[PDB]
Amino acid sequence: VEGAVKTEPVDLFHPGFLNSSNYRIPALFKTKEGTLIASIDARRHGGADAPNNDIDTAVRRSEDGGKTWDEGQIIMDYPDKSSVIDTTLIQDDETGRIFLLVTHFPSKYGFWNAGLGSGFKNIDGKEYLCLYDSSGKEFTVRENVVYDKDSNKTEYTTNALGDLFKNGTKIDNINSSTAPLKAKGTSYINLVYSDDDGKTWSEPQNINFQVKKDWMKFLGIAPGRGIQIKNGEHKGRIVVPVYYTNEKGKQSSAVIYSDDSGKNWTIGESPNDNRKLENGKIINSKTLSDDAPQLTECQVVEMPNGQLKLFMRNLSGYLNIATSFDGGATWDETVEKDTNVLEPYCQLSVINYSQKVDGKDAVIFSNPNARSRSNGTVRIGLINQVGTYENGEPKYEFDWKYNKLVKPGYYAYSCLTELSNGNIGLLYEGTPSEEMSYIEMNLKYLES
Ligand SMILES: [Ca+2]
Ligand SMILES: [Ca+2]
Repeated sequence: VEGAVKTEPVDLFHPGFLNSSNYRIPALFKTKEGTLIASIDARRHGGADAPNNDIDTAVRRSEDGGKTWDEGQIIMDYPDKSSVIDTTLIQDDETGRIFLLVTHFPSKYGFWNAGLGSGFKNIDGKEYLCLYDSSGKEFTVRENVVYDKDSNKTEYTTNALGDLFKNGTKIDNINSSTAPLKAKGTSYINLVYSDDDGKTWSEPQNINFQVKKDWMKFLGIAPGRGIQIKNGEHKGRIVVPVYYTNEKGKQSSAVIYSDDSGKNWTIGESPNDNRKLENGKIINSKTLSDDAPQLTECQVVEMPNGQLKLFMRNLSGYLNIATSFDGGATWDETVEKDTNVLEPYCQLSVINYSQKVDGKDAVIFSNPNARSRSNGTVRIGLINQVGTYENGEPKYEFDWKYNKLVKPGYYAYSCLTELSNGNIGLLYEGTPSEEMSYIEMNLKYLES
């Protein structure tokens, strides 16, 4: 239609960019200053997941609304097949700080073989990263100084990137396959930040000691974006979707969040905690022993009153949606199955939209609308209150009134953003692990 915009795809990441053969896992975010930040996994040895790769985090920026992009940079790169995978972007609008979080594994580890727990030990009221020698003896890192099990200082120190120094000389890195002292082989959540609109980034902080429980095996970022709550009693809270496995390997979604501008973090309950399944069975994420109720990668949006909605990858074939009345600390016992939205067991993107559509608050959604990773479709969901819960809170559901096919054929992970002009940017996996495509769309197109 006249005035509709759907730009021809640009390969924002592609084989050879930053000398990486492969790319996967898009994240896309517009900063308060109007800059677009795109992050991605630079998968250097193919498209495979950790541990069968060496994966770094790459970032590109656009200062002109996505028309042109910079030359890129690598912002986290560990040695020897230690990988960072699955990025997410969020900003604290009060401080202008941008956050990027990612999952990190030492060499040889990934989802399936992750060890239990955080990899930290409490010594006299502070958590310290553990290191292990060849015989399995346990050491702790205390303000970057390595102590043995009898609390004697050793000759070793570390840095934030895991380099291992003997008397001040680098000898290895605690994430490698050869270091004489190694971190526990498990997942870790890393956090970096930028105070200059994404041009430069801090070195990673390992926040596992705050967010990973002793009974979790894997805990990872659910890739895409987070939110900062705009309304109500938890205004300002930074919310970052995650998912984890228990000791039996079964997956449940949650969010981690910060009320102090990213300094400290907490993990909330999963929607699988005290979940009431369809016919009344009650489950918990710690004890879940069946595949069918699993909840995995997810993205979160906010309702007009501040209520949160967690949209989740799951095994039902359809979108699942959880509701939180308390800023992501806990979820209502009922997970909605929205049979109007196919979910082929793939990551999805959902965002709030800043203007009403047809008189209603709205969200924008992207996923493969099929029983396979194909038929990539962007939707506009209109929020409607459909009643109240027994506790008197509003109950909201979505009217998926506008649904537009944007990518025939292959379509896997994706990430949306609203642009400064009110249009929609989208970065998507239109190939398995090679070209990652960016387009801009307007609502005239999406509603046509
Ligand atoms: Ca690397
Ligand atoms: Ca619950």
